[PDB]
Amino acid sequence: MLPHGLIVSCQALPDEPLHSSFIMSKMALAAYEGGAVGIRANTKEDILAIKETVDLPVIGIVKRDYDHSDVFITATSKEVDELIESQCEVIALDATLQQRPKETLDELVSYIRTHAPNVEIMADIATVEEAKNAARLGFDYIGTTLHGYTSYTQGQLLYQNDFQFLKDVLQSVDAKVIAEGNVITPDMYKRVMDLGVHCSVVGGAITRPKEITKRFVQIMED
Amino acid sequence: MLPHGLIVSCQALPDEPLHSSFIMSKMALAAYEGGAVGIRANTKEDILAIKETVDLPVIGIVKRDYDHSDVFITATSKEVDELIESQCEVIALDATLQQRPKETLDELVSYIRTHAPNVEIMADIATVEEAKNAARLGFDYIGTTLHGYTSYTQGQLLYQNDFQFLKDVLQSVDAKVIAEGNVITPDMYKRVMDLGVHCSVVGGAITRPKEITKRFVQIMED
Ligand SMILES: *[C][C@](*)([N]C(*)(*)(C(*)(*)([O])C(*)(*)([O])C(*)(*)(*)([C]O(*)P([O])(=O)O*)O*)C(*)(*)(*)=O)=O*
Ligand SMILES: *[C][C@](*)([N][C]([C]=O)[C@@](*)([O])C(*)(*)([O])C(*)(*)(O*)[C](*)O(*)P(*)(*)(*)([O])(O*)=O*)=O*
Ligand SMILES: [Cl-]
Ligand SMILES: [Cl-]
Ligand SMILES: [Cl-]
Ligand SMILES: [Cl-]
Repeated sequence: MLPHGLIVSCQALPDEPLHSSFIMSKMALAAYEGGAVGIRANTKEDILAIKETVDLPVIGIVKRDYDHSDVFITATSKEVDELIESQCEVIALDATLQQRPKETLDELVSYIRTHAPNVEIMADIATVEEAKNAARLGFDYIGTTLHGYTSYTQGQLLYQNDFQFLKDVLQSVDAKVIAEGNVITPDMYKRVMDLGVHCSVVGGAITRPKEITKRFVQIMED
Repeated sequence: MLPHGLIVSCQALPDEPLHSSFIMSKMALAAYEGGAVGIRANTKEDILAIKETVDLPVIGIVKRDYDHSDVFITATSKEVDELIESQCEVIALDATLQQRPKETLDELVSYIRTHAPNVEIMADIATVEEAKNAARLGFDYIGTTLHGYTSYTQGQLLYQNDFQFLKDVLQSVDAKVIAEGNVITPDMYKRVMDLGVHCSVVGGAITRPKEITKRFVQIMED
């Protein structure tokens, strides 16, 4: 299971500066040396390289675009199969009811419980009712990952109104909740932990130097 | 010359997981894409790799320990020759009063002016005394890099007492002053720019994921 603490997302998609399974394994080692107690990573090859380098538990995804779908976080059984091969401890997937290329959300959950009974699953959601649906499906973790990143949650950000969206998710499910997406500062990490999340996932504030540089430069442009 | 803005320090010493000229070149590219105006980098190999990746001005150093000296930032003519071969725009050196392994600070300044007359020089200092000595020797930039990192500045940190050390350096020299070392947050960066520094160098807060991770974890331990 994932401990209570800081999970660091070590991702760099194609054309991002640090894109490389090797570089993400070194970002994961850096995060481990700083006190991370889990890693979130994208693709079997990045997961495998990270697991060569740290024993941390890993939340695995495969981000892969499909024609005729807006679902890109572990969209089909093809991505699930790669993640079962990677032997990541947790498989995370988009848990919205948007149109998928192949299997439905219920079919993917069933598929993982059948082909990988020892792996926990994490639901990446954007709404409270998507969080409630994920808890009913038996997800082990429910993450705020897609809040503001679907066409129906545009302009919304996790920290708005003293984390009101997160408070609503925490009130609506008894499953372990993960604060993920837009946990930008240590102050925000402390706030979401004090509100009662199981753990928090921090990517851009630790492992995306372009995004941290932008927050420095932006303080001078206001 | 160095513009007015954010210089990102893209360093990873041999003990650090991200040690690599390739990885530091990608840190510099990310920094460029986020709005950095320059890069600070360590060793000829890293500087050359960065200068093939971005057109930004580079502040070059060679960190190299010597027996019988506490000076480790560009300590001798050996390091200066490596930086002249690098073609970095600015050469930075320890500009403390500490005994060096070979040439004195005054001899190394004369050496650079003779053998690299088109390069600017930057003084890494620890004290107001050392800033005034650097202005005597004609340094183009004077940075606060070593403040708190010498046996005679123990417990001192740039941000203490609302940047009183930086205010004292700014009052004591006409040269271009660089806030470098323990500029940890965009709020600090804005404060030092508001106090009248020419530019600021930020390293650990952008390009050391272990150090950023530690600030997240520490918030929960306090
Ligand atoms: C919306 C989306 N997010 C993915 C990822 O790129 C994010 O970086 C992580 C971590 O969030 P930040 O805001 O801490 O970077 O969720 C999800 O893995 O595609
Ligand atoms: C005192 C010391 N500093 C080095 C100087 O180049 C760098 O490691 C340091 O990262 C750099 O000066 C920027 O400082 P911050 O504190 O932002 O990392 O060895
Ligand atoms: Cl980045
Ligand atoms: Cl800038
Ligand atoms: Cl080279
Ligand atoms: Cl690091």
